[PDB]
Amino acid sequence: GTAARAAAEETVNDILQGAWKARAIHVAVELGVPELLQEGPRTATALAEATGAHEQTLRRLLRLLATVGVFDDLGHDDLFAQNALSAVLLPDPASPVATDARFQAAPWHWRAWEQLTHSVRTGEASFDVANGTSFWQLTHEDPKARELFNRAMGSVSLTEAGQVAAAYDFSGAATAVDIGGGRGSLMAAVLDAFPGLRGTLLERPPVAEEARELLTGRGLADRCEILPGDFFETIPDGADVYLIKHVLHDWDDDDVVRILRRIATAMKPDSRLLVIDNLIDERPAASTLFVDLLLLVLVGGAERSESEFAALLEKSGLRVERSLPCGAGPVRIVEIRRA
Amino acid sequence: GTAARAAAEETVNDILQGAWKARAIHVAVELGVPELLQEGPRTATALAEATGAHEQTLRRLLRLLATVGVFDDLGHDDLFAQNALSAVLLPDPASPVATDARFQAAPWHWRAWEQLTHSVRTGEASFDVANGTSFWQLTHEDPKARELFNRAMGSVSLTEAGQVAAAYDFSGAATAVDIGGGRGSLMAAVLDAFPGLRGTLLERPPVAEEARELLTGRGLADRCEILPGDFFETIPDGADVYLIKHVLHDWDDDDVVRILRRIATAMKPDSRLLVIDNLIDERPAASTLFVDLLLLVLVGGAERSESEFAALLEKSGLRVERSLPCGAGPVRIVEIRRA
Amino acid sequence: GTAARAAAEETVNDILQGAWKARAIHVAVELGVPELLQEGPRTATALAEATGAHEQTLRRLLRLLATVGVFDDLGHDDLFAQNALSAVLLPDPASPVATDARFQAAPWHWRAWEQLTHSVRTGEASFDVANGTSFWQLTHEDPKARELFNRAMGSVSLTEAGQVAAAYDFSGAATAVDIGGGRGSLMAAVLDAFPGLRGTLLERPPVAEEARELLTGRGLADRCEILPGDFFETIPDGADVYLIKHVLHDWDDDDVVRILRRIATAMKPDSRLLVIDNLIDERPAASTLFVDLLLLVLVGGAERSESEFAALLEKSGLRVERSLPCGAGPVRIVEIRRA
Amino acid sequence: GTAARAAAEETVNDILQGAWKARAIHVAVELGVPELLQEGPRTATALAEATGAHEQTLRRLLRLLATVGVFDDLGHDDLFAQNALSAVLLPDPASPVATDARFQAAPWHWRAWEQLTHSVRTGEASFDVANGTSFWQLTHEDPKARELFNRAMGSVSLTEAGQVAAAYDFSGAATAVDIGGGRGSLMAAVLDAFPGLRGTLLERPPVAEEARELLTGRGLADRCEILPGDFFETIPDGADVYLIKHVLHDWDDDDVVRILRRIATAMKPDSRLLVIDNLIDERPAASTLFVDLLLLVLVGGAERSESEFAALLEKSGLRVERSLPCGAGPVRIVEIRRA
Ligand SMILES: Nc1ncnc2c1ncn2[C@@H]1O[C@H](CSCC[C@H](N)C(=O)O)[C@@H](O)[C@H]1O
Ligand SMILES: Nc1ncnc2c1ncn2[C@@H]1O[C@H](CSCC[C@H](N)C(=O)O)[C@@H](O)[C@H]1O
Ligand SMILES: Nc1ncnc2c1ncn2[C@@H]1O[C@H](CSCC[C@H](N)C(=O)O)[C@@H](O)[C@H]1O
Ligand SMILES: Nc1ncnc2c1ncn2[C@@H]1O[C@H](CSCC[C@H](N)C(=O)O)[C@@H](O)[C@H]1O
Ligand SMILES: [Ca+2]
Ligand SMILES: [Ca+2]
Ligand SMILES: [Ca+2]
Ligand SMILES: [Ca+2]
Repeated sequence: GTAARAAAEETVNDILQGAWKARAIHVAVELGVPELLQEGPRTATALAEATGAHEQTLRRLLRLLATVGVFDDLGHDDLFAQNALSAVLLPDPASPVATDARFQAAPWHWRAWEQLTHSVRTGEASFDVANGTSFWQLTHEDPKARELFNRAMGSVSLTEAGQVAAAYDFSGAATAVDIGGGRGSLMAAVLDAFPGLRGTLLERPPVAEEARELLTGRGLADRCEILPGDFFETIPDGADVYLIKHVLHDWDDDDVVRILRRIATAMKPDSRLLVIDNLIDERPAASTLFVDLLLLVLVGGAERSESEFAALLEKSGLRVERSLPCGAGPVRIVEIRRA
Repeated sequence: GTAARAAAEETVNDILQGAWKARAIHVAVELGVPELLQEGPRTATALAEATGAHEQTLRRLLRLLATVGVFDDLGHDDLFAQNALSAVLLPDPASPVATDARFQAAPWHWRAWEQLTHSVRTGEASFDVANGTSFWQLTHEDPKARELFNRAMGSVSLTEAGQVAAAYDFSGAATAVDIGGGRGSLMAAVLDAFPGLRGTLLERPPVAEEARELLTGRGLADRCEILPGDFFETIPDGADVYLIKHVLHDWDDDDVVRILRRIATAMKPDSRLLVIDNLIDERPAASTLFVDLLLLVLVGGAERSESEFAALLEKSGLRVERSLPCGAGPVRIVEIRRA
Repeated sequence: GTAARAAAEETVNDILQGAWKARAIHVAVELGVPELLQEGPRTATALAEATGAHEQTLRRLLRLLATVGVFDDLGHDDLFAQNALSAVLLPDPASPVATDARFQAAPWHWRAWEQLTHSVRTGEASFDVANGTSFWQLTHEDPKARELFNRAMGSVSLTEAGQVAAAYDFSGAATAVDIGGGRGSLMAAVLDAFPGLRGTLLERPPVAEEARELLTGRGLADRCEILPGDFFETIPDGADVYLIKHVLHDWDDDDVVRILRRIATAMKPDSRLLVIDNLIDERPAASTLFVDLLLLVLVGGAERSESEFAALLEKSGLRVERSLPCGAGPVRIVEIRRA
Repeated sequence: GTAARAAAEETVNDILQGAWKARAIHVAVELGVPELLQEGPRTATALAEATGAHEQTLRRLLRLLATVGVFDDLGHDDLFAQNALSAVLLPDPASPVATDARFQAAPWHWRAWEQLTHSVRTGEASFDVANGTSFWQLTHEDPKARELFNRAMGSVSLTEAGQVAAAYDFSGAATAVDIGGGRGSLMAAVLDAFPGLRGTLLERPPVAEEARELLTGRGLADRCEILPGDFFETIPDGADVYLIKHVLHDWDDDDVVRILRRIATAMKPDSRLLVIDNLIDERPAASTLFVDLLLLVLVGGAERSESEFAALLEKSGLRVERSLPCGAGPVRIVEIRRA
């Protein structure tokens, strides 16, 4: 009765305090604490001097983090040490969690969440009202913002890329086009896995240059054309396979139909389109739904079920051939042809 | 091996997503969803209309919350129901979690956390740099912020008031003064329990009048004077007992000493001071340390151990006599005499 | 005859070119190439940009290393990949070979070998002639040089430490002294394994502070005295056990006797000295003789046999009681008493 | 995996110790050990006295060298003996390996390698940075250095001279000019095989005189003019055939173009230029690339493919007429005419 109510109150309070737990991690990565603990334990004093932090306050922060499992408090000599949890925060372009922590550390990321109520009232991004500009405009104009986002997306993509290349038989295709392909890890993985294939990566001009760097340094520049462009205006015509991964979930129904219709126009009767995205099924995991809420906040996007995609595909002159599993999580490969 | 790293990564990712879980609760309380579920389940459609939310977006929010245990998703007819965790969020001035959730929903609250890095770099409140005004100034100028705060503090105080009145033998005291006594629940509980006692409450003018309401409404108006204003001016000489609850932890060391020295000069030789606040001991709970960090963010304050308070008292002409338990959290009553 | 001579000439020419093969590895490791290849093959161009190398020249270097089995030259698209031998060079504080390669990369290390002829003509170290200063003096003044030495030594001494602690029973000793104990890895392992024991670490002042940091971090600061000093002047008096590991092989016969004689006079009749070092016989492995030659080059030292040590100990008024195995290597423990 | 990693580590360590193995050979030839073992086995004691070495240390060196196959350690009575590998180290102006070993023994040769990293960072020779002077300048000013170099070059040249003379038809020519012809073995071999031919040898002054001695001794003094000169300045014009062997690989692209323009200017329209050098083709031998790296370290040069030479020749008004094999190895004769 009373004890049950008190337990519920404590459970909910832990949820509220969870916001501060996350922010403490953001500050630890922003300051570079985990990187400073790779060669044994260090004192709060020493960590404060190296990071430019206020000593007493960094000590409070580190005590708190250790209390919730991040870093170990050695309990003597003012020492703190790396542990299993703090270790996953080490900067690494291949780590989703490490890149995401640094992405989320940005004030404009946190501020979009400040205005979550706006998104819940509109179905639109809160990013604009919070930050005075859109997520796409910020990442277009601001190289630091672009870098934080592209790293966080890029780490996720590196993992998925190998999975896609292993889950779909591209052996029949001579040409592939990756629409909004980010830094190009998906195209790189598929090209590596299918030596006869050639590709084109289409991206926003600044991002396209980053993809050029990744693809060139991996020895793939002579097999992949880089196309700076806008997928609302341009889709290269007549390729065997088109790929679009974690793009459509950024866009509302109208904008998805715009994209799909332009893709449909570019497709040959024998062409295939692979929509590669998070699919909502009957019992989505909490994590899948958290990412759905992030899409809402940043760009007014949303995850969709296969039937929701199928409806939009129909309005675009396309139809689902089949859907294939792709590694762990909600990601699926939806193979699509012209109707 | 790599199975351990995977678990470490999921654990940290859950921490990051916890910020969003907190914000979803903030939005649910801002919109007033819990109070609409008191007469049986309701559809997301009806809840959205009642609250001014976008139907599909509120549905997403509620779906997410239910997957993490807050509200029940019935799984048919768009229905959601109250559950043990959501019931905790019902508007009720006696509920610490409900009032705190609604306080945290305010954009200036979340925005203080946006600039946590500033606090870690400086030892000073991030609230001021985030919001362009101090917490105290904001609660002076904006009656909505004032109300959110006074409710959040008043709910906690309601629980504490009876515990204090029962832990400390006030018999033999003729006069008591509560310094910054909020809405007066502490003063009310002590007066109830000790009919001989006459009281004086000091507070900023707006909440002083709120205290007058509470005390009057409880038939104690004749036994307690209300002195609105800065307590530095209003602190009466010659009272038998002075009380100060959840005030000193709002202030840095030097400001605490300023307050203590001011109280000392007002105390008769046989008077007692009760500092009632959260004490850090050798085994502080995570939730205790989270509140310490919140104090830094909002007002530049901090929680202290007994010996830390003892050092400040000894800069102020005061001495610890006894330290009494109060409830089952970190609250203690520190009984103090003039040196 | 003609063919056999040609084969002999090729074998010797391969030996000569082997010097350049070594240096090429030194440069690859100094530049950090192997680290850059952990995520798959990359172009010489991209590797050059990332390392600050001249593109054409790094390509030459990698192409050459690949022809002798270090890294793989993919033979297309300017790509190079990690292979079994290059992976050995990854920066790992636990790797003897990787840390040694970085140590040998130093110009002052290579320069000592420049004057090998001097050592063969005189029996003295070539390091001093070539570098204009001794190895000890350089590592005392140059913290960057000392750090390279530290990492190379540490990679092994950390494993040796646990081995000694498990191989000799210190259960009966109250006090131990590690003479020239490095950063204190040995002392730490022994103190961990023998809770009743107290220690003293004697080291050159700069190193003593390094040991302080290590032992403090291991929670042993209360159980081990740090003594900055010079073992040619000072040996702490009256300890139960003295340890001297990989020190004596740094010194010529007359210096060994000087050290041993100060140890003898500090010893109680029941004290024991443990000399822990490579004990050779009259037909060692090539690698062991290579290390003996390095001792000559760097510090004018040499590996010795038990008999040679015994001879020197007897000259110092010390007596070998017996010797013991530890580490399944050339490394043994010689247990010694006052004669 | 466990065994494989240890195998790799040992292999890499062996590569590292290979530098010391090479230096040990350098010392043995510098001291003149091999020439003392041609009349039977000798003790280290006798070898040390004969060579001015420290007895104990030479014994260390010889025992080490024998364990890796150079000299035989008889394993009794302190005796050592010549073996197949040490025999090729005997002083012989006609032996490439013996003369190269003694050239490499020089401290300034080894020191160029000390600064390999500089070359890899800049594309420039490390010799100058390491030795405070250029290779050409040192060999101009230091008669000992000049002799070591000229002997090492001259032994290789003796082996090649007969090959060139027998691989190209000099019948139609009346005059020949060897540009940077070293000690004249090439010119000598060509004059021998072609009685009607008259030669001019262009070399640095000190070198020119050594050429004079060789050609005089061969009875060709009246058939070959000796021309002290600088091929950046002076090329005798009007000769039928110009020869340039192992010179162009000493120079960078711009400097090769300078030399080529000089030669082009000097050639008659029906003249031929023979560039005789190591050619890089598909899948070059390791030893070929080792020499390429040595060129960089010593003089800032490089080995080239025929296509690379063709590019430079084209920039210089010259054209490849045909390429001919020359002996066994990477050496080829590139026959060239005016464009
Ligand atoms: N109008 C437009 N034209 C082309 N690309 C666009 C675009 N608007 C957004 N994008 C790109 O859409 C991408 C969505 S993030 C997904 C990136 C990549 N396919 C991956 O899976 O990792 C971003 O890289 C962004 O640059
Ligand atoms: N200068 C000042 N004079 C009077 N009151 C002040 C003050 N500065 C802050 N306060 C009051 O200090 C309080 C801190 S919150 C604690 C309130 C109350 N003692 C309780 O335990 O519930 C606020 O109500 C605020 O109004
Ligand atoms: N005169 C002197 N007095 C004290 N220590 C000295 C010294 N000269 C050299 N040393 C120390 O002798 C050590 C040799 S290396 C061996 C270190 C350690 N015992 C281990 O086994 O890893 C170095 O740490 C160096 O600092
Ligand atoms: N500026 C210059 N003028 C003339 N000769 C030069 C020169 N710079 C270097 N050399 C010569 O170029 C030669 C390169 S070594 C090759 C020598 C000879 N052709 C052979 O094959 O054996 C050296 O003998 C050196 O003396
Ligand atoms: Ca070979
Ligand atoms: Ca290719
Ligand atoms: Ca000596
Ligand atoms: Ca042996």
